[PDB]
Parts: sequence; C-alpha cells; structure tokens
Amino acid sequence: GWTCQFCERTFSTNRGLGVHKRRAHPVETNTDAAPMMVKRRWHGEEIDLLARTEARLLAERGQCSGGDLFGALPGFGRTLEAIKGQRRREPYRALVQAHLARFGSSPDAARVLSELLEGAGRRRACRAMTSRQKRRAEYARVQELYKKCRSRAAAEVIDGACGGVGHSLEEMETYWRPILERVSDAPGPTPEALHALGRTQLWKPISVEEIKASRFDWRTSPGPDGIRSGQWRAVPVHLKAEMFNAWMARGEIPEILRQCRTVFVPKVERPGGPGEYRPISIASIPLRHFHSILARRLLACCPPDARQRGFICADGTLENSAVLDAVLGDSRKKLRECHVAVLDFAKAFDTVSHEALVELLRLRGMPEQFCGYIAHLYDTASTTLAVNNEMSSPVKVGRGVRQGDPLSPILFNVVMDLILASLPERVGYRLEMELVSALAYAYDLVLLAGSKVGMQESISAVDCVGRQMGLRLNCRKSAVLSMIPDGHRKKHHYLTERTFNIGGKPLRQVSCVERWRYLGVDFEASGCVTLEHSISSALNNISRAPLKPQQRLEILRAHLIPRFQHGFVLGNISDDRLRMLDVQIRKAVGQWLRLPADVPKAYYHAAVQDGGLAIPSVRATIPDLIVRRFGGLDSSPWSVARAAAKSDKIRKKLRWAWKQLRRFSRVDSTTQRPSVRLFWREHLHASVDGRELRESTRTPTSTKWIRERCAQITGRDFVQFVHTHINALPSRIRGSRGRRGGGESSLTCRAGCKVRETTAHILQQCHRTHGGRILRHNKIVSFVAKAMEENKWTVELEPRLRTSVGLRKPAIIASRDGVGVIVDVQVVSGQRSLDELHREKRNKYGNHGELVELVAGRLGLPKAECVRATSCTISWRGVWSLTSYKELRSIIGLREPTLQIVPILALRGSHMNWTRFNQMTS
DNA sequence: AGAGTCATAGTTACTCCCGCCGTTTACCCGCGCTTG
DNA sequence: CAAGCGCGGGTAAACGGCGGGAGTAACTATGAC
RNA sequence: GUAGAUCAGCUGAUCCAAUUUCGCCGGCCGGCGAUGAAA
Ligand SMILES: [Zn+2]
Ligand SMILES: [Zn+2]
Repeated sequence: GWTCQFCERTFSTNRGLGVHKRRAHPVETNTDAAPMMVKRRWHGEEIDLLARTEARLLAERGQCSGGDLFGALPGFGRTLEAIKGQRRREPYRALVQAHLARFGSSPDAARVLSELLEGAGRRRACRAMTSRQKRRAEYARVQELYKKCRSRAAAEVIDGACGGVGHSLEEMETYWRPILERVSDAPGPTPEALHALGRTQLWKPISVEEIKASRFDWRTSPGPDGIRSGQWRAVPVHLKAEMFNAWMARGEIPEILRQCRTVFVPKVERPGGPGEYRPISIASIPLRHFHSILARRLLACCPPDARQRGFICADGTLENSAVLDAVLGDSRKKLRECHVAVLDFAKAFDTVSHEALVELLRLRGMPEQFCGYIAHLYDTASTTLAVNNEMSSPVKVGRGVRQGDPLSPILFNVVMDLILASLPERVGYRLEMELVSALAYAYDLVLLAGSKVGMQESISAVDCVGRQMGLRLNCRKSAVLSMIPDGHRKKHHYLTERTFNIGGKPLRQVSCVERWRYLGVDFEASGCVTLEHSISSALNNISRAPLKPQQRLEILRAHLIPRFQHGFVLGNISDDRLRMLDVQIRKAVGQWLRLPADVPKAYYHAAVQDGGLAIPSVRATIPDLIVRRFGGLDSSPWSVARAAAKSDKIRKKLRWAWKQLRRFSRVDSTTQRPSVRLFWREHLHASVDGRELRESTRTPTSTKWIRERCAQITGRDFVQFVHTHINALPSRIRGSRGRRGGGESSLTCRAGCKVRETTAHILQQCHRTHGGRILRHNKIVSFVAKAMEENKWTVELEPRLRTSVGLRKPAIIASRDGVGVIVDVQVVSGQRSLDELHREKRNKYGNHGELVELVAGRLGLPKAECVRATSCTISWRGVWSLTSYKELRSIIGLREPTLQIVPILALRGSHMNWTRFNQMTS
C-alpha cells in the first residue's frame, strides 16, 4: 500500500515510507515539514528587546503603549494585539522597570645599517632601471620555486598548475588599484559604542633577552628591500637591539625599509575572477622582525575578548569548529531555534579607515607614542604591486591594516573587540547553561541567536558599527543558517525564503543540502558530515607535475596529507572510507616508486627511523590526531569550550576515536601515551622482507638518506635504493610467491650455483658478483679513507703484511700523535645481529698480537696499546651497526655528515651488483 | 607471503501516534480625548 | 453632550513543547567461514 | 624531428632525463641580479 511518489518504492508501513522520505528526498520533505507560525512562543530575546525599547520610549516620552511601540518596532513580526497581550505579563513589566532604572544613570651599528640600506637601494635602482617547451619551462620554474619556498611550490602543484595566477597584471591593477587608492570616509565610532566598549609598559626599550626569546621563522622570503634572512641572522643581537632602540627613539623606520611588494594568493583553488585573491603585502625582513617584538608585547599587554579566539595562544580553528558542531548537534537533538550567520568582510584587512584606527587606538589606551608611530607609518606608507614578474606602478594606500605584518592581525583585533562589544548583551545560544553569541577568527565572524528578531538586530548592529569603522560587509559569502523546530511534530526544519537584511540588502538563506566551508572545512546544514576528498585529482596533479620521485613523496608526506587532516579531524569519516583513501595513497606511491603490490603494508607508513617511508597512514593517524586535539577540550580556559566538550556528539566522536587508536597502536613504555609509530614499527620488523631492518631504530643516522639528504641523489638511483632497501628485486624465490608448483628450476640460481636462489645469495654469495663485491668494498674503503685522512690522520691502504699465521689483508691502518687505529670494513647479511658480526670481525684482528706489533712497528710506535681494532660494519641494505657507529664516531673523530653517506655507498654498490648480475645473466 | 567478497548484526537517524499541560492572542468590554 | 476612535483590563480555545511508546531504511563494524 | 632516449603516425605521447625567460658585467663562451606566498 504505502508507496513513495519519487523513488517509486512500496513499503510495508508508513513508518518505512517516512523514514525513506527523510533520506532519499531531503529538500521536498524538509519543505513539507515547515511549521505553521500562528502563535509562536515568546522567546526571551524578544522580551528583552521589547522591554528595552519600551523603557527608552518611556524615558524620552513618559508614557507608552502598543500603538506607539508598533511604530517603534517595524519588523518585530507581532500583531498590535499580541504585543498588548504580552504587555500584561508581570515579569515583563519588571524587566521594563529594571531597564528604566539602568537608563536612569654605536657608529659601527649605524655603519652596517647604512651598508644594508645602500645595498638595498642599489638593488632597487637596478630593478627600476611548443608543448614540449612548455613542459620544460614548467619543470625549470617548479624546480627553482621548490628550491626556495617549499610551501608555494606544494600549493601550486597540488592545486592547479601553469603559473597559478593565470590572470596576468591586467585584471588586477584595474580591479585592485582603485580600491587600494580610495580613501575611506568613515565618520568614526559613536560615543555610545565607546561607552559600551568601556565596560604603559609598551614602548619600553627592547632588551637582548626578550629579542633572543623572540622566535623567528627564518625560512622566509625577503621583501622588495632585497635583504635576505641570512645576513639579518648574521647580525649580532646586541647591535640589533641598538638599532631597534634607535628607531624607537626616532619613532620611525628608514623610508626604503617600509616599501612592500604586494602578492596575490587564491582563497579558492580554482579562482573564477581577480576578486578571489588576498592582496598580501611582504614588508622588509628587518621590519617584520622589529614588529614581531611589538606584536608579542601587545599580545601580552591587552588580551582580546573571551569570544575572540583568533590569533592567540590557542587553536582557534579547532575550538570554533567544535563549538559550531556542538551547537548544531544540540539544536538538532532537542529541536531548539538556532540562527547561525556566517559573516565575512570582503577586502577585510583592506577596508579599515586610518583615522578611525588611530583614534580608536588613542581612546583605547595605548600610549601616545605608539599611536603617533602608527599614524606616521600609515600616513607616508606606499606599496608596489607585482604579479609574476611585473614591477607595476607604485600605489599610495588609502586604507590601512597591512596583511602579512606581525602587528596587523593584532591591531585589527581592536576593531574586532569594538564590534564584539556592540552586540546586545542577551543574544546567543544557551548551550549547556552557557550563553554563546559570537565566534570570531580573524575577520570571519559567526553570529548566533535564538530568535529571528534577535538575529536581525545583531546583524544590523554589526553592520552599523562596521560602517562607522569603515568596514563593508560582503554579500557574496554571508549567509544565515536557520532552524525552526516543529513542536507537536518533533520535526527539525530549515527555512528557505530569505528574510535577513544587511542595510536593506537581503541575505542568502542556506538550505538543508547545501555545503558551505568554514575555516576551510566543509559544513552541511545538518553538521559536518563528510569531506568530498578529491584525492584522486590531487594525486593526478602531483604525479603529472615535473618532479623527481622523492619530490612527489615529500610533498605527499608534508603538504597534501596535512591539508585534508583538518577536513577529516573536524569531519565525520568512517574508517572504511579511511581505508579506501589510504589504499589509494598506497597505490599512487607504488606507481611513483615502481614497487610491486606484495610489499609489506607497514613499509609505507613506518616512521623514518624505523626504516619506513614515513607516508602517514590516514586510517591510524587521523584517530590519533582527533584524540589528541579533543582531549584538552575539557581543560580549555574558555567556558563555552568546556560546555561543548560535554556535548553528546563530541563525546561519541571521542569514544570512537579512542577505540580506533586502541586498535591501531601500542602503549609507549616511557610516556605511556599510545603511539602509532610503535604499531608500524612492530609490523615492519615482523614482516618477512623487513626482518633485516630491525637494527635501523637503534641507529638514527642509518636512514638519513630518506628525508634529509634526498636532494643530493637523482630520481633513478633513489628508486633503485627504495627497490632494494625493502627487497623489491624480483628474484625467482621472490617471484614465486603463490606459484611454487614448479620444479627446482623455479628456485635454483641461473648462474649454476645449484643452491637456493635468494636475493641475499645473488648479492653476496654468487660467484658471478665476485668482482662486484670487490669493487663495492674498494669504493667504500676509498671513501672512508679519504674522509679519515681529511680528519688529520695517516693513511696506508691495504698494508701487505705476512704474519706467522699466514696472509692477512687489513683494510686501513692509521696513526696520529702516537695513537693508531686498525679499521676494517665489510658488509654483512642483515639476518643476524650486526654487533655479533662486528665482534667476530674484530676478534681475528685485535686478538692476535703479533700483527698488532707488526703494524705498530710499521707505523713507528712501539707500544701496542696505541693500536686499536675497529670494524666498519654496514648491512647490505644500508643499515648501520650501533656499536660500530659509536666506536667509529668516538675512538676516531669524524663528523656525522660523512657517516650519513656510507649507507648511500653500500646501497648503490649492492644495486650495482644486482644489475651487473642481471646484465651478465646472458 | 597475502592482501576475501559477502552474510549478518549493530547502529543511527530518523519515523509516527497518542496524550499531557502550558502559552498566546483574536474577541469582548470598558474610559479618555476629539469632533460635530 | 453624544458618537467615534485610540487606549487600555479580562476570557478561552485552539497552538506548541514534550513525555511516552512502537518501529525501520540505510549504512558500518565485526565474527566467522 | 626532440636537451636525450623510447613508443607511435615532419606532428603527437611516456620516461629512471629534463633550469625556461629577461637585464647586466663582460669576452657564439664565462660570471652576476631577477625569475621568492602570508603570520
Ligand atoms: Zn521515494
Ligand atoms: Zn647461484
């Protein structure tokens, strides 16, 4: 009987039909569930607004009633008789009376600075005065870009290609210069707002200790000045402080040091026009360093509002996203009105009046010196614009707040405070007895309210205060999410028809199915459900870009996975989806590295030291990250944060996170905090192929060629290194996994050794690779001999000594200042403990005596104790032996960079042996 | 030295019906100011 | 001074929120084969 | 024909290879600056 009219399914019971409707047909059923609005209950915010307006009207007039109140409130949406009826309530007049009563009220430092200024000025003066070819040019550009500022290259490669900007200088100068030039006409703040907000240590001379404690990310690009971070680092700190104090006294920076070159960055990976970029400014390095100190000082001096959780000593994005999710979940669960309006200010930093800013700083309480410095800096400030390579015409800026400066996000925090103080005192959401009203991150404002009139009043208040400040509200992204519960039917419903106005301009009302992004996280009207995870496209982009395999691996390690880490941590992802995603990652990495499909799982994801590829496993890393980030929510200083942490939704999320992490981790011994690194480590060494890698952990330097020194080796040899390191060479034994139904020809050596053909056998024991082994030994001994000579010693390679026992061939003998060392070199299979092999090699040299005295006499020193036994022992997979490492770095002094390279030689020699075997396979 | 699709249970996000008391406001009833 | 209009008390008859109860379509993990 | 090689039908595509362009100091040859995305 019961049959749907859109999916054409007949269900046994009306319950089935309705539940099917709620999923298969969201929009139409949501419209059907819109409640009638005959006699809506009087929410508290309506009562507060009514009482306040009645009180002010009585104070200015003396008498009031519904007739004039209606005129006072045009958009209240209550009938002239409904208002009169509500007027009869006693607590209402009590609040009216309460509000009425409330209304009843050295030469060298200057020399070096001048040298830097002259160099910058000379640079400024100099500056002012086919498909195959396309791909080659792109390769050159990408390599040069990645060599200098990695983040730029990663963002370009993952997102789009072909220059990125793609819009040239035109379409920017025509679209931005007029805005950057126009002077704002903000009248300033009203005295009412100043009073509402009303609810010295700065400028002191900077000291050496504070600047030293002032951290700096030296991995930064220089500005138009041309002063690179290297020389600035080279300057001693005390002279830095001298110049900083000199500037403090002068209250200004040298003219040329303020000039900045504007650059554009896309808000969206696929910009549709010139207006979707952020015209950031890169000031000179010394100016940024100088302003960081004041940024920290002002951060410590006057903290922002409690609701302000942007650029502070806390993860504002996490708290805001969690709070929004908790609010939405609570509203859905108990069917309570909640209007959430996401607000953004287009040209946010580039729309604030200079005069309003400086005067507000004056009234707020900063010292006159600081306000005057800001005013002077922004009065004569000027900028240059340059996209791609175009020193455009310089521009004089009429609106301040310079994106990229350390002070700008803090100075704008004053305006943020002012506007945050303007919303009505009693509008918000009562989330677990806590009133939450606004969630601010930088400029992105999210206003919450429990009533339509309350939300409209809040919107109008923020609009007018911004207009007074000079800011203008964007209608492109601003939207209002509204949920009206349906009591007597227990149905959640969303409004559709637009009803909110920013200064007469209607807003876009987000429907139920729409997806909108907040802080870069996808949000649905029902809460964070999932991320579309366009990972296939990103992997295709990375694979198609002109990069060597290690470049792609590093990008996937450090820039792609973290980017979607936020979407997944703040989203709701089922571990099956995570497994599919990590399988996709594994397949892509196997393609890039040309590995087969039988390589052990753990190899990809085990951390660098344990010998893995350090490619983060989403399936396990994500639960760990969400547990770590949501554990501290209960202990956050913010009261609303603690209230959210007690929400049912977050509790369930954390429970599932704990279960997953418990399943994919082992408790650490020392810190007792579960770690995923241990899980992959255990799996890798237990694997048949990785069994020989069990010694990597004890020697961190054994694997330095995977991540730090990956730039000194070509792509091809890196791929070969990875192939042999995990034993990916398709030998017959390794080629018969599951196909051992054949005869001995399927397992014997081709060369005729008649023994089992193991990759170790091919690399070490087969006679055909005899000369290969010798040349590998010669190469490694030559390298270590050259380095050890470079460490001020004596060299006599392969001393020909005929001892009583017979003919013995030591690797190298050494002698310095009367002390000599007998160093032996050899490579050994990893199937046995490397240190026992080291001891076995050392016994037959250091425990003979007669050869010890022979080498002592040859070197010319009589005492035998000065001669010591040592063995350079490295497994053919390139894994170090701990005891050998220690003795080599301690008994004889060698810097670690030299020791970092021995595994490279061992690995290259082993693969050369393999390829030689295959070459003379005949 | 391998990388199981598939059967079944658990679950989540809903559904709907019935009934309960509390809440809101369209009528109704006047009084005071204005105009004929 | 009387009729009319705007300003004010009262009433009750439906809305509205929530409790209680009885199911299920569409995923999402494994326990075992 | 490709910086080189390879597979195709002088053109295309893949690679384990692939530093483009402008200005300069200079003698087709050497060196320099740009070709730098926030906190
Ligand atoms: Zn249907
Ligand atoms: Zn053999």
